[PDB]
Amino acid sequence: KRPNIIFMMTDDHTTQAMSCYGGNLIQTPNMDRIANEGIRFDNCYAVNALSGPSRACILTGKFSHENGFTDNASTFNGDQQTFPKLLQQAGYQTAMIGKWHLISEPQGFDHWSILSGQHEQGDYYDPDFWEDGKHIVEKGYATDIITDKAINFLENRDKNKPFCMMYHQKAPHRNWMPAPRHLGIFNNTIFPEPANLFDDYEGRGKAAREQDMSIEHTLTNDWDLKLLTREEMLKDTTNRLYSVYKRMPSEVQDKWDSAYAQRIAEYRKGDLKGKALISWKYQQYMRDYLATVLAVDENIGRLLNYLEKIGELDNTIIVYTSDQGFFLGEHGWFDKRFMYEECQRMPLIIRYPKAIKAGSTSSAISMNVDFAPTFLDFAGVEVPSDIQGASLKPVLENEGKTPADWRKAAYYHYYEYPAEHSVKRHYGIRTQDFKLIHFYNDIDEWEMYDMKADPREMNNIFGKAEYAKKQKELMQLLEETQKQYKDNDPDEKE
Ligand SMILES: O=S(=O)(O)N[C@@H]1[C@@H](O)[C@H](O)[C@@H](COS(=O)(=O)O)O[C@@H]1O
Ligand SMILES: [Ca+2]
Repeated sequence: KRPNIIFMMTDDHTTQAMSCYGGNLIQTPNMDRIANEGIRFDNCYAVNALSGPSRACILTGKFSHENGFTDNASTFNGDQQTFPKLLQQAGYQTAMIGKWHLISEPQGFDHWSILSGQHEQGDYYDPDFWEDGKHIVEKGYATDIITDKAINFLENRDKNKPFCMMYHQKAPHRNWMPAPRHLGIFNNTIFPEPANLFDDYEGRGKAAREQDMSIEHTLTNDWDLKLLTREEMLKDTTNRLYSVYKRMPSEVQDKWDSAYAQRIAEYRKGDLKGKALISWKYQQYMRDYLATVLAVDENIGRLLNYLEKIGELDNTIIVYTSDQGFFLGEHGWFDKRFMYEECQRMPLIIRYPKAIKAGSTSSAISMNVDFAPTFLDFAGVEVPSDIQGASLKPVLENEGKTPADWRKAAYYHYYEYPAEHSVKRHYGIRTQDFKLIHFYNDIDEWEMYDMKADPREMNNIFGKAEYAKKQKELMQLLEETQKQYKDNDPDEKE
């Protein structure tokens, strides 16, 4: 009678690249099936928009200052409480397959197979895995391999125990190497630009101006844009693009070279400069990012079809999300980290027909700390008091409606600075209609956005007289929220 769980999570996917979220860029039919047969959350947020921290928050139901894992230079204390351990005590068989990114050996999993290359980022081709204590190499393409490993786990499971499987893809993380069948697929496709692709940061503070995550300056010609021929790579085999290209089979290298020849010729013509060059880089980025997404959605389909074939689709809570969202050129950026909406907001779609009316939507403000208590609640396990999120069951079971007692803000705290991409440390709250942010290291600057009037977050209204009352109310809610979640020294002074 207890439901199975499959928790499907990508790395750096985002709502703009999902058709169920009204995106124009790509159709995602299998993700959309989950939404159309289930519920779509419009206001689910990561509490620290970085991979390792998000994964730690998901396992523990706790904010980063409680779970210990504040940045991608942390090691997860595996002795702490996590939902898979609790499910395993309750009689579930548990599995972890794909991107782990928590460094310590997984605990609470009957079976685990985790990407070990690139310091646990994984490789796209011929990925290394650490699997139940041993190193292996899997031939092929990661997005497909991870799905085959998931199916193999399910085929070989103890069919007298319910299962909980965490299925964690590498795609679509940088540097966006598509599957062989998708190489070159968007070479003749032009994607619409966001209206703020050329953002000059008027109306923002120092943090937006001082980042290093731009289309214009940060994307590299080799690793990101793929602008080397085979001949060029073979002359310098220490090249980082070559380090990942060389993992592809010969026939895939041939297809890659054919797929990128046009792009290389366009770059070598030497006529692209300034805004035109930024626009061209944007197209190349989107073509690679979106081509990489295609295999993710195909593989979700394979899992949905497998579950249906074995008669377990309706008896399984099916979740799809991404560790955080991602900038697809908005504000001129790629990457995450900021509390801005594109990357703070996680996709969250859930199918479970017993509980969830098909085609439901929710605006209930939800966080990645809510996943753990939701799974424990549906598994009939008492939710321990130290979990900081809340079960989503009351939302799920009432067509997505927001309970009267539901929280009024999502809380956010990002720590990783100085570091890659140079995003200042900050914390804040997102209410239904507003956002309040404090950047506190190595600047001291507040920002505030009216999300209904300014959904693209272009106009910092902090300190503007007409918002004085609202600003005070948001300050007060921020302080209450910090106290509630025990973030007692949020500026890290003591
Ligand atoms: O040149 S790369 O090495 O590709 N650079 C990427 C960054 O662009 C990315 O922000 C981090 C963290 O990403 S996370 O999703 O793991 O948090 O991972 C790598 O270091
Ligand atoms: Ca990520």
